Amino acid sequence: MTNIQTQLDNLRKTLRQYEYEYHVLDNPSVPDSEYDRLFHQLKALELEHPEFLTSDSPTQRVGAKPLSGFSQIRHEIPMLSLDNAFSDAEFNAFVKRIEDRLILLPKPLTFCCEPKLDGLAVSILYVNGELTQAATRGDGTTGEDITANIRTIRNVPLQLLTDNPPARLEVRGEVFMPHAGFERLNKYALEHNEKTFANPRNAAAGSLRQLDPNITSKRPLVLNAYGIGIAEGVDLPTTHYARLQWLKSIGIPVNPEIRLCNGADEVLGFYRDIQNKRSSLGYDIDGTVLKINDIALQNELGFISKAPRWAIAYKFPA
Amino acid sequence: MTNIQTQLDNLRKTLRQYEYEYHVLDNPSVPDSEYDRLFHQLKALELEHPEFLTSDSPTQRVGAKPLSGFSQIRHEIPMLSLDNAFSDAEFNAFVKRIEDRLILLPKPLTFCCEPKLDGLAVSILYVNGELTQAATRGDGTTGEDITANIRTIRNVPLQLLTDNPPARLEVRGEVFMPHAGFERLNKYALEHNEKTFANPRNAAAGSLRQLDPNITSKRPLVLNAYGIGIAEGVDLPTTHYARLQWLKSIGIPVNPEIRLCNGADEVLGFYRDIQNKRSSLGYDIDGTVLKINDIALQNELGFISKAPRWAIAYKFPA
Ligand SMILES: Cc1ccc(Cn2cc(C(N)=O)ccc2=O)c(C)c1
Ligand SMILES: Cc1ccc(Cn2cc(C(N)=O)ccc2=O)c(C)c1
Ligand SMILES: O=C(O)c1ccc2cccc(O)c2n1
Ligand SMILES: O=C(O)c1ccc2cccc(O)c2n1
Repeated sequence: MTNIQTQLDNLRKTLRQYEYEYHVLDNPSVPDSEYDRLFHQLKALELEHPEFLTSDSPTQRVGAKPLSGFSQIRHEIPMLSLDNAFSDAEFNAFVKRIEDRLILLPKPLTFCCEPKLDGLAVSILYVNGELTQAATRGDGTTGEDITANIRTIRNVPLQLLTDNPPARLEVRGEVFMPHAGFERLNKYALEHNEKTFANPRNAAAGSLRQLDPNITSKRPLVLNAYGIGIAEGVDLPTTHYARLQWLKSIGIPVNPEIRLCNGADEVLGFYRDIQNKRSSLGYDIDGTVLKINDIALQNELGFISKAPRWAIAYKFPA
Repeated sequence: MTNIQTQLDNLRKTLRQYEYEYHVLDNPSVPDSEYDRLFHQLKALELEHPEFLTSDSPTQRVGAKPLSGFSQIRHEIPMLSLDNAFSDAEFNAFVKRIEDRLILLPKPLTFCCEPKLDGLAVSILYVNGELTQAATRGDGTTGEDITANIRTIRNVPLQLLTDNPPARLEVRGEVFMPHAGFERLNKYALEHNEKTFANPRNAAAGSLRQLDPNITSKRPLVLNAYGIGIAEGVDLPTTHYARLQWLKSIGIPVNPEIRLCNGADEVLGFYRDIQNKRSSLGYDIDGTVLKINDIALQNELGFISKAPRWAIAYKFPA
């Protein structure tokens, strides 16, 4: 044991907890200045005692050397797309089809509802709580390794906040740029005679394809987690909402507008609520994502492979 | 000009036409014996004058040498899967969803309805009317080259029956084994102390994975064409039924139980009709395939990529 190793451990623990409170809870317990006091105290100590420098320390987000080219990653579990709807009648027809397709339709039929963000789909791997890899969705089967870029995102934890993390946990989410950050960036680009971005989605997409992590770090990107891929060494909750609440309780940023709605008319109320809140969110959204909440019902319903919307095979009963 | 070249041309033309009448029209104009008289007259002449032997002649279906291994083919256009339904209520919900998803719902809403065969999905390429390649569906993106096996199928034309064939035409269909053929095969297998097949689908699947075309030829396989992939140098009809009628008019076998039905209640009548005819078809079917008939409406509706059935993105209108 040494005093300096204990001082580093305590600084890192404290700093990870303040990041959680600021980014995930939106209720920091100390001012920004106090966080910064400790952050550069940790950075200086680590540089004066490099023997105790760790790769997942809060001061190690930015890789000092720009990359040459992104490697390709094949997803262990593929990243699927979502079916879409454009009207209440269409959504009602979607629910009516699930209602008769299910063996036993429960009363109520609960949905986990969230805003649909206008961002870049990513997959982030934590091995025994530590961030080791991150990838773009790409075509859903193969993507680009953007680990160094993802590590610069301030609300992305380099270490899960739990003493017993899963053996492996793959978090899926969307990287986006909030309005305030997007406006700030364009004022900086114009003030420094550089090109501007047409919209927040283009700015986020451009920031994630930078080969220099130092540029990505200056871009105000935010992750919002909406799913889980691989999950080894853990008993995931049996509802989709409980799984998102579990991600949040271990340090992962999740959207705070997520709700549970019983039946189509409540789900339609949420859609109109979110539609009315658009002017006040501070980030771009394209719609709402409505999912069956009960996990056993999702498994029972399953997936639809790449198929035309204009054909259907009405099979005979045995 | 030579007498023997004219005699070969006339024999081939005649034999291709009798094959069309026997296999596609199910109305042969001559007895089986007359067809055979000409078939082995052509075979003998070709062997006595090998200078005039053509690769697409009716006597050239079976490659004399067994293959070593099937090469892999990547489909230019991917082979999609079908969404499925299991009840009238579910089918009605599927139509109601298309009804509101369409910009302009016509009156009537016509469907091209067919039996769903229990067979092996294949893709067959004709280049300037001649059969050059055939492939298994495989995963929908890549399959196995089964050209030599497909060439042995009696109802598959080696040459399209048209003086102006498309530059390239890819026919999509299912290879199956009718009941009478399946029963015959198992009596032969049992009489020759060999293994039997559990059902016609397993027998068809086993026959198409034979590396020896000589074995496939002894297996009574039938093609039924249900679609078109590549179609260059042709103006395909603007309805799905007209496209199937066009395939049939150029020599391609198409199922004769295909009908047009206006609206869901007529489509449901077809399903019950086919369900009642099952006992009398002479081949296995699993259900019915119901497609929007108008091609512009199919294009408007489009496809659904690999997605969960339990989620939907209700997007906001602009
Ligand atoms: C100078 C400075 C320091 C920190 C921050 C924001 N912030 C604050 C905390 C905090 N309050 O616990 C935690 C993490 C974080 O990133 C800004 C914008 C500027
Ligand atoms: C001996 C023999 C010859 C032909 C056939 C069947 N068949 C008949 C014709 C025909 N009638 O024009 C055309 C093609 C064909 O394959 C069988 C089963 C047996
Ligand atoms: O497979 C999924 O659950 C899935 C796939 C794609 C998505 C895109 C946006 C939001 C989601 O919840 C998504 N969820
Ligand atoms: O993409 C298609 O049209 C398609 C795809 C797969 C099929 C399987 C059986 C019958 C069909 O008409 C099929 N059609």
